[PDB]
Amino acid sequence: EEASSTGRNFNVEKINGEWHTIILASDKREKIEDNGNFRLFLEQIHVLEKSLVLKFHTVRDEECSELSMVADKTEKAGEYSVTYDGFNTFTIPKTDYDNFLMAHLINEKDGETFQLMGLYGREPDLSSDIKERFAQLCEEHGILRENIIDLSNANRC
Ligand SMILES: COc1nccnc1CC(C)C
Ligand code: NA
Ligand code: NA
Ligand code: NA
Ligand code: NA
Repeated sequence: EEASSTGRNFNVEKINGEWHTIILASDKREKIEDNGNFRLFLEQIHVLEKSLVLKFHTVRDEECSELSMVADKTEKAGEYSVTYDGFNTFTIPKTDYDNFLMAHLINEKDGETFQLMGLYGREPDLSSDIKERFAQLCEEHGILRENIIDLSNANRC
């Protein structure tokens, strides 16, 4: 069974726990390239009453650094906002809770904006079929595959 955070049957408690960044995508590719602020490796999602605590690590010169962020529910169901390198809002267009989670985020900084899409897995990698489903979801948002970066070969410290 699958759901979308904006859907009526979404059960947020079911996305609690361990997650790993498998693939990131963006219509501003530099944001997720080696030195980008959005090249974030998710570790866990802690589900609270009206927020999600997101725990990540970032990488620089082969050195990991821990980063935690709190995302608050907005006025629209299934949407959350969080301040990080500008103002972000995001939703989870598709997840099956037990294997993958696909997120779509809009960042706004210095009067500009860009889209970020992320595929996270319960294990450190996902099947090629799920990775293809993610590439299709990116295409529906106008993000070319050349702007999709598989990070499954570099998501561990
Ligand atoms: C700031 O959030 C993020 N930034 C980079 C990568 N992934 C996320 C998780 C979101 C999309 C739910
Ligand atoms: Na580039
Ligand atoms: Na909106
Ligand atoms: Na969408
Ligand atoms: Na969206």
